[PDB]
Amino acid sequence: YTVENRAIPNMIDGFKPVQRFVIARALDLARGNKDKFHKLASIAGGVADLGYHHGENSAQDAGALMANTWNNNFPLLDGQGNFGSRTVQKAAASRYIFARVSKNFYNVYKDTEYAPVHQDKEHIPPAFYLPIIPTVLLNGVSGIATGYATYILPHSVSSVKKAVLQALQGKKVTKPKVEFPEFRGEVVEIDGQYEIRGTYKFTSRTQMHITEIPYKYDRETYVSKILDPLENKGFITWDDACGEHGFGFKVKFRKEYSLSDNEEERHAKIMKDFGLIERRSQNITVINEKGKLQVYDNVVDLIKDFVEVRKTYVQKRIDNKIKETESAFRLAFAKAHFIKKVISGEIVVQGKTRKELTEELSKIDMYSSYVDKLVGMNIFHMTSDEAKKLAEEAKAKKEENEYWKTTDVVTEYTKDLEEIK
Amino acid sequence: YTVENRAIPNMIDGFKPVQRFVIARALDLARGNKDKFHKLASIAGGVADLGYHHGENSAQDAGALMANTWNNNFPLLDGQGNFGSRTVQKAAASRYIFARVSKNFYNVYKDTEYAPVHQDKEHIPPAFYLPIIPTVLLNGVSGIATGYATYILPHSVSSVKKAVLQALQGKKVTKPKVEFPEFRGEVVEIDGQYEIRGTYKFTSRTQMHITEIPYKYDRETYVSKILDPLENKGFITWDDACGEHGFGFKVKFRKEYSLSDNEEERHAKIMKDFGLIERRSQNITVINEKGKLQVYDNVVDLIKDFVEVRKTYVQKRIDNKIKETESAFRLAFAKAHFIKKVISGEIVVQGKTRKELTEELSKIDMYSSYVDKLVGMNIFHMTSDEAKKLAEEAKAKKEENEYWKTTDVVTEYTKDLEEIK
Repeated sequence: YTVENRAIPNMIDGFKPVQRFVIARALDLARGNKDKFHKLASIAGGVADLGYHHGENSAQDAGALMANTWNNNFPLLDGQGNFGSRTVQKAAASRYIFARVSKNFYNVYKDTEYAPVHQDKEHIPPAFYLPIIPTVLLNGVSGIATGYATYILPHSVSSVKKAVLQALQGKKVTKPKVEFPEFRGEVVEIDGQYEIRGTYKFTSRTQMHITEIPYKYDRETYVSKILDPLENKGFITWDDACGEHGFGFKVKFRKEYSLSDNEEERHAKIMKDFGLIERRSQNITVINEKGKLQVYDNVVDLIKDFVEVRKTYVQKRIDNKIKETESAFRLAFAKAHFIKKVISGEIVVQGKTRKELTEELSKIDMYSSYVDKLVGMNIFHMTSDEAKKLAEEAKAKKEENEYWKTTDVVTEYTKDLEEIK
Repeated sequence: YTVENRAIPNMIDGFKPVQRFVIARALDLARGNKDKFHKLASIAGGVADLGYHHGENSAQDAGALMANTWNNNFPLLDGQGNFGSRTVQKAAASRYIFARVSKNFYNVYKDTEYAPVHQDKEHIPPAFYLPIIPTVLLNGVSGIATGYATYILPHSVSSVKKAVLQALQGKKVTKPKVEFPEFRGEVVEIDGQYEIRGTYKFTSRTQMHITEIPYKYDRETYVSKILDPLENKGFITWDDACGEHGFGFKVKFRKEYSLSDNEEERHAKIMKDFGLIERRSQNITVINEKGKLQVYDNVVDLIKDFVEVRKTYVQKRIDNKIKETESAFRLAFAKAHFIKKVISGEIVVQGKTRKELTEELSKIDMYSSYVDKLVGMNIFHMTSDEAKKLAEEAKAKKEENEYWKTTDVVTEYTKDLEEIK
């Protein structure tokens, strides 16, 4: 059960079912008003109302996992309170912190009502939501399921948007840049793996300043796994000089730590001894559709197949827009035509009863179908200028009907990317 | 402040302001559904929402004071849980017990919307509610205010109803019978006071069975104030053999307690030594209207002046019924008449605009007054059978108008006593 509904996310929405629960509870609380925040303890209580059944403290941990910004290039939930940064990896209590749906979420998650229904009928969130850009590989996540494991590193945004703009006419795959938020070092892709390299500066011959450490190292683990083994072995003397929105370590080399005269060998020795190279292997494989694992390369093929799935939804919304515009056209044309018929008096209504008038309007098929609104017409409607207004509404619904008949999916998608402010 | 709003009740509703708070909170909780019960802890919380400001535990004591039936001949609040009986005078906790508005309350408290407004604007209950029978003296209550005291004994119901039935044509005052609930003894009115006499039976020469004790004696106080002083003085030996819905004491006379050979002297000696005569002085004086103390005799003069106050309210409701029936008559006559005018086509509406039609219907004063519903007429209304239906409605409102013009207060009150099931 944990391989499909607890641990590992999906292609389309880009989130686990627990993460679907927390964003749906944020949306359900924000149904009253968008701009107000909501306590994440109440969200961890209400995900069980939506159907979460793995403990509300795990929902608090997930609320800390999306509510932070140091593990998210493309944030989706606005947070109020103490959540942390790259320094500390733990947020505060759920009663102290507040969360709400962000403006970026509405910038990405539109047309969510066409989501296919979850197999669990007690899950008020459906199977997978419909954003405009999937975020399963845009943020980075770690997950171990029964017999399977995955580790995902985030990448860029705008260059990936350029890649999808190339891909909509069918071009080649563009390799993105592995970008992490609040990161100041370098990422170099060698033989499939990625060397993540922190920034260290020789302030003098035996003094060093470190501003970037890898993502497996917070303050405490970089002290205890690098700075404390180097300190206890008589190598360096370290001082913690980090900031609120960054890192900083002042390292003084003792006389036992020999430094090579060649810059390359000394650089390799320092960069290996300080652990500032992290050789990460991103496991891209994750669920598509209703529980099938899929191996990809980066975000680009992800959003390619996301667009290819999304095109069917936009074609369905085009067909439904055609149906509703043709329907509103014939309803408003029946409005204007029946009004004009009773302006000219060709249909007599006075001196009569209910059932005789229904059988009288039953002889004309449009009027027979739309009695229930045409008998719903008021003395507001018993005028000529309202006949012209409803004929104008029928003409507007007709021109919108050929507008939705002549439109395409791809131009609509470019327009939908165009209002992203 | 305690002389008018805390301690002593009123004529009309028959309840203290705290008791008005508890019945209004019961009604406010029962606004969703009548037949469901509500926890009296929530009621003691919500009386402060209505404006009670003398501690919610006092509201719990009041909920025990009306929720029981052993101090109430004419009960008004249905209770679910453990409340007690004549045996124990203390109910359970307010969290455990539940209370709701009873069917008897709706049998008595009709036309409550004509209650005059309380002087305290923060009191959501008004000054005094409007039942059909007042219950300030029908249940019995004890109250000590600043410089004043009152003690009230309940009396009968149906004989008092016969007395008010005599009083509505202006007959003499009928003296009721002082009736207490779950009482099996006797009440004899001597020189203004009342001797309440419990039942005691000579099972043999030196054995006695007691089935009724006075209202100042529960189990514990009749043991500690009668049975224990008689036991410690070497007089009797008592055994507690009471039931769930009654009393019982088995008394064996010891040899030191001499019994008189005359039945009257022995009866007087036993009845004085066992305390089974309670000589109670009922203090009838209690507030009328907006805080003025009034001395009466029994329930009969109370319901006499209650009827005399109530006659003004029924006359006002008769006048308001006349006004609303004449209004609905002229509105429905304008319906049928304007429909008939547009059936015959004497008022042209087509080919026209809004303001010209309003100025056209402004020339006829009934149509000028009732444009806003006559322009609100649908194509439902543009028929002849609906003209006949609305003329029938105008005729029904007219016959109801002369029905409310020809009716009287007294016949209405007899009808209102007639559906009391």
